[PDB]
Amino acid sequence: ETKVIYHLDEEETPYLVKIPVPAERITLGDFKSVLQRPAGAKYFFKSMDQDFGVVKEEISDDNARLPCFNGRVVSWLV
Amino acid sequence: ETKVIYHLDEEETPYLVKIPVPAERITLGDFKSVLQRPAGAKYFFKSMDQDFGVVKEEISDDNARLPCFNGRVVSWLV
Amino acid sequence: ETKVIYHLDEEETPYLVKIPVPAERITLGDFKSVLQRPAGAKYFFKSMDQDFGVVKEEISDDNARLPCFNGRVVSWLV
Amino acid sequence: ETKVIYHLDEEETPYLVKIPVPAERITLGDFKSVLQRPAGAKYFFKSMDQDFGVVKEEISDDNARLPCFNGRVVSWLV
Amino acid sequence: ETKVIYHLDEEETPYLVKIPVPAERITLGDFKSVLQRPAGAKYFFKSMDQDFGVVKEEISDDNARLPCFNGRVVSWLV
Amino acid sequence: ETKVIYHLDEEETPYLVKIPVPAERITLGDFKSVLQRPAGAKYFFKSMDQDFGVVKEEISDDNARLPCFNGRVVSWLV
Amino acid sequence: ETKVIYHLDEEETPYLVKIPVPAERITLGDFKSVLQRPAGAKYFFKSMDQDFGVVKEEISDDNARLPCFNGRVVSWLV
Amino acid sequence: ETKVIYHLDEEETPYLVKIPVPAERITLGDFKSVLQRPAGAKYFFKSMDQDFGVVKEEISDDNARLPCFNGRVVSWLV
Amino acid sequence: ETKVIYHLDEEETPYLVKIPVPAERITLGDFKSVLQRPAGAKYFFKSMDQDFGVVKEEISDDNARLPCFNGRVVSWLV
Amino acid sequence: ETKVIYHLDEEETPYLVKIPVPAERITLGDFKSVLQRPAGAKYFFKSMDQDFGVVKEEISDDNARLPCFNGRVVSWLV
Amino acid sequence: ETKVIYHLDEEETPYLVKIPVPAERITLGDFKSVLQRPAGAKYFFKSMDQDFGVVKEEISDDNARLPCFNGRVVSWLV
Amino acid sequence: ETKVIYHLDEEETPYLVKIPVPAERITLGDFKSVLQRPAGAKYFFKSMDQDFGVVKEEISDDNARLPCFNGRVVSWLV
Repeated sequence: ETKVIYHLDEEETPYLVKIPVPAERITLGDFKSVLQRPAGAKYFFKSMDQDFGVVKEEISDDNARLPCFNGRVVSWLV
Repeated sequence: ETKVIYHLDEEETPYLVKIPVPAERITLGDFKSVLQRPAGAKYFFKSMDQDFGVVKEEISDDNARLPCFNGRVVSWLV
Repeated sequence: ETKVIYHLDEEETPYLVKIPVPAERITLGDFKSVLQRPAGAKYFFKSMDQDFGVVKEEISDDNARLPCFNGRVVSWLV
Repeated sequence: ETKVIYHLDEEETPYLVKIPVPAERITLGDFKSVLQRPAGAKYFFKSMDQDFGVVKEEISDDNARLPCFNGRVVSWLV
Repeated sequence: ETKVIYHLDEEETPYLVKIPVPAERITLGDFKSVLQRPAGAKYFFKSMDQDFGVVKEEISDDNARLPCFNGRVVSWLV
Repeated sequence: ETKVIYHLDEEETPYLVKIPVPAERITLGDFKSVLQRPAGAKYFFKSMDQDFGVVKEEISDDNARLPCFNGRVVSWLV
Repeated sequence: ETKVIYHLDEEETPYLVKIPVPAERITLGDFKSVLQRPAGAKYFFKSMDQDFGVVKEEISDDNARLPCFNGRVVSWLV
Repeated sequence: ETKVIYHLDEEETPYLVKIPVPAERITLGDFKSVLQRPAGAKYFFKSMDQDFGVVKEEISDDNARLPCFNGRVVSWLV
Repeated sequence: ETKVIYHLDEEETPYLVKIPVPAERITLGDFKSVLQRPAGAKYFFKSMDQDFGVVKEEISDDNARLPCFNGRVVSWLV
Repeated sequence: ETKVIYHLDEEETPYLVKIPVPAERITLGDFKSVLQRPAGAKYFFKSMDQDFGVVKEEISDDNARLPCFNGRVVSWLV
Repeated sequence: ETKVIYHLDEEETPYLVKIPVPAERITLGDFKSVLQRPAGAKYFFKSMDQDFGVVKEEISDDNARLPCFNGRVVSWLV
Repeated sequence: ETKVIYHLDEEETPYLVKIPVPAERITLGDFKSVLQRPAGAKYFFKSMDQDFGVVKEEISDDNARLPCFNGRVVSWLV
């Protein structure tokens, strides 16, 4: 069970979704299906870059795994 | 007796439902039955996260316990 | 005499009913009888919550008193 | 002479009947006589409330005066 | 002492300021002196009109009085 | 002094503006100079048509007079 | 000991200050003496109004007490 | 595969986009298409100048290559 | 060994200091002894408030313990 | 092609703009158009003075040529 | 051979020092012996933290190794 | 012939010394044989780093070459 916490563009408080798969094969398409967003949103994900530190990488490929930032998938929308 | 408070997407004022069960076994399906919403709504629930603080976690499993935030179930819809 | 003002779902102008009982024993069933609504409506009532402010609490128990919001029972339907 | 305008439930155009009494002692039962409605209708009357503005108060007592909203009794039925 | 409550444009929770004058002769310039708005703001005030009910009237003259809507000056900004 | 009541697109409560000219020569551009709208708005004014009853007519000429409705300029925006 | 949580203008995460006096006699100037703000700031405080619910009331008198909203002095700056 | 780390004007954390082309033919229009920016933004790019050192050169031509600063396209927006 | 990461006023990248005491009994005065700040600075520390989430609480007593936010003392200066 | 390097007031890293005109007719107005600055800024330019060495001369005339300091237009803003 | 680039307090251009030992066992006291600073300075070294990204960590033990951030020991003084 | 422009600690006017060897094999000890500095001074030389831009690298080996920054050996003392 992964608690994928995400945000949106203007709302100040973050959200959370319980995702039924563990944190070794969780992809973008599993997180995208349980949100029911109307159009194509920008799915940023908080990852650790070896050159710049914390980065919010946009993922648009549904086969790409989610970056488990300290075992807690922090995401963003729009 | 639990006084669950829920909002909606666009309306500015919160709601309230008196729920006859106490605050140790209240689930989503008890709250979902007394609302009589037409379609599948996004049932967010204000919960305290150990990493980010106040989060609004979406609950879809009807067996899940509601996260009573300081003894006051704050909720959100749509 | 209590002037319980109520609204409906889509109509922008509010209604009003003169109710012959005073504001210490007025319940849901006294207000529900003089309206002659065809089916089960959502009887919201504007109340003052000490944690979130103004709330529109749904009352479905006919023994429950109506929340006298500053001596003026503001209500909602559907 | 009072030109009481009244509406009905579904039809969009308003009617207009004449009541021979002036606008200080016109009652509900005087207005109820010239309408020849078959059953008990909901006689709403457009009145000015000091807390919410324009309200449509249902009058069911035949001794109650009609609210002269700017000298023009706007009414509603059903 | 007047509890003149004012809103802003996008902020949903309202403010409150105290004025040292009573409610009988409170002007806009007394309310304009405890705010210090950075630009020329639109000072709407909740008033009761005899033809339309609750209106939010714009007051621009600093010597003009404020409408005590039920003994509570409700205002709006921008 | 004219009380030009104007509504907006989605807001339910109407506004009010005191205008320093009388009702005999009040124009749209005089009413437009006191609102300072951010873009070109649709200024629908409540008028009385002799074939269809009450109408909300668009006025775009800034020197065009405003149709009073029983001595009260009712307007609409957007 | 009181936990007087306060926000700032643009900063989204809130602050916290322990104040050595209890909640029964805590004043603004006691809270003002522990921040040492570089200019005259606007000290809004979350209070409960009996007509509008939660309000952020501005307090400027240094001897005026602070509204203990549910035993927690929430505040705002600028 | 190139990981184009970029920033914006006010946000403190950098972003990242995975770009499916390698680092010998990547242009500005390839990076501009996957961002879906609303208007014409200032596309600065971190480059090594032999006279002044690290510079952030604005690129507006879509045929121009991106400066591979140590094999990592660091960029800026607005 | 504690890694007390701390920020400054305008500098966006954070610092880090090692403290020879463990995290269970670390005080402000031990953290204040490895900095040698030129004046009295504001020592905000990231803590978890049970009513508002993450807060930056100011600690001024040198014998007061530091809030181990997820086993990591995050701090701020001035 | 001229690669004009410019700085700003507080940012430590220099910028760069490619300019499609050569270094014999480049003026201030050609450089000012491609920057899209909001207000009137101080456009300093590095030039070699015969009495004081390197100087940053302010140019405000759009007909004035840019001083090609060793074939490299070094500039400054604000 | 290591290129230990370091900065100072007010000087914006960075320095560089060739150190005769490799990057596997380079310590602070080896780097401290080649500068001969006139007083005890703060040796902030750019390191990669797994919870916040890039950090400027302070090293005070002369036998403590230096964090080779991407094979380049970036440092700071005072 | 080389024009090795160099500075001192507090003097803002740079010096210039001629060295009878060309730029291809100019060493520090050849530059050290022209100045005759009264003590062991720090010989920083303006070089181009491929990760940080312009740097002032300290050279202490007398047989080590000097970095020809754009064909002009800019140096520093103490």
